[PDB]
Amino acid sequence: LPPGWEKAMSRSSGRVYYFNHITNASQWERPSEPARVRCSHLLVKHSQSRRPSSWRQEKITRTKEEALELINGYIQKIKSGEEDFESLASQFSDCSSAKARGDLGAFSRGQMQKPFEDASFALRTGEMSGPVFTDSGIHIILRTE
Ligand SMILES: COc1ccccc1-c1ccc(C(=O)O)o1
Repeated sequence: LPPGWEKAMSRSSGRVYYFNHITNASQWERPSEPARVRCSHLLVKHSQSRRPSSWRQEKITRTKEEALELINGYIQKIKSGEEDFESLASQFSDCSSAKARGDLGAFSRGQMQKPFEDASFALRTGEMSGPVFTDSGIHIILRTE
């Protein structure tokens, strides 16, 4: 299995699934290192965020647990097809890259907080992460290239 992926048992179904410990992705199908990748993201900040402020809200007061909740709702809607990533990111991301549908352009290793970098480099093109925690808050990452 590609970097970070492991077999687990579903504790509802007892069906086998795969989870990734670097990106926090999880899925039923069996899964499948570039100099540069391109990613978008949807950030949800909380009161223990490095900077508890964003373009959406001068004072961010939601708890880390409430942030994780919002993130999990957005992941549910994205995975169900009910909203797309770009649209939730534009409305809801606490990063001002919300204005570009969450797009950050291409970067290589060396540039981002590590947990974000590692998640982005472990994603496959097209692939979306689970909740990824950094000092800025809780990220959903989409690898676009
Ligand atoms: C693309 O943005 C990030 C990637 C990794 C770690 C943090 C960030 C980020 C974007 C905006 C902010 C912040 O307001 O702290 O933090």
